Amino acid sequence: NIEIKDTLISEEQLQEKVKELALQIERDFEGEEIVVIAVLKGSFVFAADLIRHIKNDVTIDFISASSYGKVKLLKDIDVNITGKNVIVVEDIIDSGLTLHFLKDHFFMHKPKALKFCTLLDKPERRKVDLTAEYVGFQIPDEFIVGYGIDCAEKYRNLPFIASVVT
Amino acid sequence: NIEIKDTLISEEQLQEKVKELALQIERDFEGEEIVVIAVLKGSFVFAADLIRHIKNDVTIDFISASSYKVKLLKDIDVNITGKNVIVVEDIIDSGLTLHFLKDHFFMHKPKALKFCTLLDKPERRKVDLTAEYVGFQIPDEFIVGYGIDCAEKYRNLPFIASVV
Amino acid sequence: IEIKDTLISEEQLQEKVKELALQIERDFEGEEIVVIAVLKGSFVFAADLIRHIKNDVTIDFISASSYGKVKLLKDIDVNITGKNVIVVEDIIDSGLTLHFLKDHFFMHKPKALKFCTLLDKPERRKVDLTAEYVGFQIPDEFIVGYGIDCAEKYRNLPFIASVV
Amino acid sequence: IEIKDTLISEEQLQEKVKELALQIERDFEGEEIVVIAVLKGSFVFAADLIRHIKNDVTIDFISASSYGNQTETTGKVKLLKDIDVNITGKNVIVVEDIIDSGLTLHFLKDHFFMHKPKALKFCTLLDKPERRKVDLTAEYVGFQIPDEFIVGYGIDCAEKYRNLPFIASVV
Repeated sequence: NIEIKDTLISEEQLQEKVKELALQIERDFEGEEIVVIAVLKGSFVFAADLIRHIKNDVTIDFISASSYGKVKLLKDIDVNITGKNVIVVEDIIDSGLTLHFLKDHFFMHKPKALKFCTLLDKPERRKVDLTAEYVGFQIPDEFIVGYGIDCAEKYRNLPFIASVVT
Repeated sequence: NIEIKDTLISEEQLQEKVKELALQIERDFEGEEIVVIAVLKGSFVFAADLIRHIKNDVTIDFISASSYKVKLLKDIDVNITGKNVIVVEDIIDSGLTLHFLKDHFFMHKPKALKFCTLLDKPERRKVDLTAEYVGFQIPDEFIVGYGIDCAEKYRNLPFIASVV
Repeated sequence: IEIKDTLISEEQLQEKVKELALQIERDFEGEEIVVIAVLKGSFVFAADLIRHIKNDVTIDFISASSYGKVKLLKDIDVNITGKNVIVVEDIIDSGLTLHFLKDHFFMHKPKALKFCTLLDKPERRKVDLTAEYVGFQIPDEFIVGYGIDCAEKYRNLPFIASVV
Repeated sequence: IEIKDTLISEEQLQEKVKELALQIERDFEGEEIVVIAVLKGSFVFAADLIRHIKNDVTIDFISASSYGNQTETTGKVKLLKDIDVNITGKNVIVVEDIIDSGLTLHFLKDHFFMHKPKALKFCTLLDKPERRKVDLTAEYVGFQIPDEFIVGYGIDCAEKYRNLPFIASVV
């Protein structure tokens, strides 16, 4: 069985960091529209919170992919990102394989700018070069859950981020 | 050219009502697992806030559909057979997509299938459909915010507003 | 994976396809038909079958799989409401996936809904589902060819064969 | 919508399909091939072509939809159904009914190249090269047709006429 071990990032710490990241995004794209693309499923909570602190004209869409072995696209975007500022939102980036493929895919739409925003980053686990421009936290725990992130579809409802162990 | 007119439901009114619905849901399914299925795209904010107030074991998934009957764009991945299912929507107006989704999910043989909508425009119905959980019944006007768009705009407002 | 014995020759397939087409043509004389092919295997049979049908035909495709419950991967785009529908399959064994697909389509209120399969294995049924049009009924458990694969291979054989 | 004249008969189509299959066979002698058919209009042509190819063939399908105005000037399309099979390091032939402006297929070409295939070639039943808005030369071509509306052999006019066993012009 899997059980929660420790709280890694509290609800308050998460909201403070989301505010911090929204502010940086607002400054980096001051006076401009932004298109925010959330990578399903785990990033939806972070995205929901993040966009509510971004006051720019924001368009939101979702993308779904699953990798194997390149990467298969399950649900492509509907919105137009050609000539637009795009921020792709993720819960965690570790190997970076899926996101690297999404990056090339979005570049084919010829956006004005394409940046990646991840709540959590594990750069040490990279299998390809993919540097996120916005990173909430760098957390070392092996199995992380909460705030949209699951373990075997469980724990996405926690309002904080926790570690789990066997 | 669309502009915000008035705030219809404030950020605080929304969070008060979200807590109330969550408590209702927790009581209705006390001691049981629940599967929450959010109807994309506009329900994702409501869903994110709602599930954070539900302490039951929760599984979440998403469905995408559109009118042409209703066309299913993205079906669920999770198992709902023998499970308690709550389908979460931003607004129910005609009730058509949701009625179809109801028949669709019933084919999976869930233990229970309930609908939870933040907003309801009951004057807009095209088929009989009553959501078990309804945040607010509202006038039939154009609204935006809290996940809900007007031509892809305004989903980022933390409140619900009317537009003109 | 090696090919063993030819079970149904290219010639036998073509003779049978013509027979089924004639049957369909008389069952829907003077009427339009929507042919829906269940991806992927059935595309070859469907391509051949419709080319022998003189009626005005509309074609579309559906994709669905088991959860191990049938998951809808790709829904239809065309209007079948009030139309004559023939769902085309390569093989019907359990009928599970096609029974689900049958209720799904019925949600669209077609005028008629019939099933047409190249091969039928009624002895493998796990739900009642009778195909109105059936090409062959053979017992061979592992077959490839004419759209049917073994691990994605051999769909291109112009005949149906057993594999070892 | 009325059928004018038969442009290419059932028999003529099958003779060129056979010839294309032979070309493909000699170009990939001794190798596996992955054939990707672009839905929906290419399914008949694909069904016929693969049955004349002796190589180990894997088939899959891709479906894309336009974004509206932009697609007609940039070819940008949304992937509705992506491929399931692996094409990394594989010989890939993308099968189409018609190439006109070539904008959409050029986009799809870039998508496939992202999977790093060993080879990537395009095979179209019909070609209208004088309608190109981007450089895209199909390695395998059935026929050039003088810009009309044509139907049959998987190709529709408002979802109609895909079941004709021949290609015909339509008024």
